[PDB]
Amino acid sequence: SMEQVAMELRLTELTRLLRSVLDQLQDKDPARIFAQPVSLKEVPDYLDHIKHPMDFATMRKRLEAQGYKNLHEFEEDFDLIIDNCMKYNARDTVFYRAAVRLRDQGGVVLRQARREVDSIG
Repeated sequence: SMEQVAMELRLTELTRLLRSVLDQLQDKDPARIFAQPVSLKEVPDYLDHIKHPMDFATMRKRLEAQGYKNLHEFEEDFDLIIDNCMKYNARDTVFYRAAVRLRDQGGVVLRQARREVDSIG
């Protein structure tokens, strides 16, 4: 149907806007702390602690399969990156501190992304 095509074009355009958002958020992690999944070879107990692991590479895989239907779903995954780190790592660690700084800086990007998603529809 033409309606299905129109919906697919909206998804494609959302995916374009989320790729730009994802790039901007990942620039706020210059140490690349959140770039890849936590390795279960290197942290073998991780899944006893963290039930839903997340990282920027995993988000990018979902994104490129057009797997985020709305900004809420994308934000859920971003929040998992931050929140998982703040639980696993103590306050006095470079990891925890990196997550706080990513959260704070990312808030700005996400605030305007929300306005753009609503505005363009």
